[PDB]
Amino acid sequence: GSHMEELQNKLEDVVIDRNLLILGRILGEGEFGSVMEGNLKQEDGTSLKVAVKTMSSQREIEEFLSEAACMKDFSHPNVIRLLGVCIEMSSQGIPKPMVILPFMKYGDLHTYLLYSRLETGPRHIPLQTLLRFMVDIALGMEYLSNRNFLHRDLAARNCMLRDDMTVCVADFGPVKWIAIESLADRVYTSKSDVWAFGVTMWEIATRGMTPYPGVQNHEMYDYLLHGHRLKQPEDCLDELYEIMYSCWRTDPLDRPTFSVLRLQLERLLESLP
Ligand SMILES: Cc1cc(-c2cnn(C)c2C)ccc1-c1nnc(N(C)Cc2ccc3nccn3c2)o1
Ligand SMILES: [Cl-]
Ligand SMILES: [Cl-]
Ligand SMILES: [Cl-]
Ligand SMILES: [Cl-]
Repeated sequence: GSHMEELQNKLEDVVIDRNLLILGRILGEGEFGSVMEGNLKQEDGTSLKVAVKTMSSQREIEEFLSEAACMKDFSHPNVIRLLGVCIEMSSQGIPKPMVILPFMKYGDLHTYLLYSRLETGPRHIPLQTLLRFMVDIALGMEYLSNRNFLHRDLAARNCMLRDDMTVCVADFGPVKWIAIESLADRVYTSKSDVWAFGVTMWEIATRGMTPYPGVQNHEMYDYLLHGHRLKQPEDCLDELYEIMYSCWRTDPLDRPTFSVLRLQLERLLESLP
């Protein structure tokens, strides 16, 4: 059919030949995987510097390729573009899937904010620029919400800064970013992503503070249950705080959409001198 034809087209696009990729040094290395430098040889002869994220039955491999094929299709300047996938195999017979991404030398937004409070790192980020990060994230999420794609792990550490200082959402799926209903019922909608966006806005306005100082992760459900939310950052605009506070309304139906949030943020940014 057409649904099957559309899937088969996407699956053709996503896979990269292993010989077109050259691996470099290890950048990061945790439990779930490793991030590495790479070179990707392109159609025009020249090479491109890339980031390579390396991630066990073939059902999960087909599921990975299917999911990768969907993400490959995203095209928006505030959503990270998946360049493609490679599947290398181990000596034991376990497949190692690899995800190829544009290299972003400025790194993740959370680290950038924290560095901005240190002498050697980037200089003090003014209110206009912090709000521009929030607008950029809202635009990326508005795009994903229109395609009925849930991010699931939205946070400042999963937003990446491009060379022009544009922010894009990345690292698609952290107790303190999860909505109250998603902790209770184990269910996740676009309004759960909106909650996470509010928490991400708070990270940006505090220049990288961990959410809910003095509240443990195991204490989080009961804390939210009694109506408590993230406190207004020092020297935060009342209008900005009202926007992020609207993201944490108890009833998910009362939370605004990403399009509504994005307009409110652009208007607030335009009003600043
Ligand atoms: C988009 C994306 C998708 C998947 C995924 C999960 N399941 N399937 C099927 C896929 C295709 C996994 C990871 C990502 C991703 N997004 N961002 C990053 N990283 C590693 C952050 C990064 C990016 C760029 C960068 N440059 C220097 C350092 N950097 C660090 O990883
Ligand atoms: Cl990108
Ligand atoms: Cl870039
Ligand atoms: Cl801090
Ligand atoms: Cl708080």
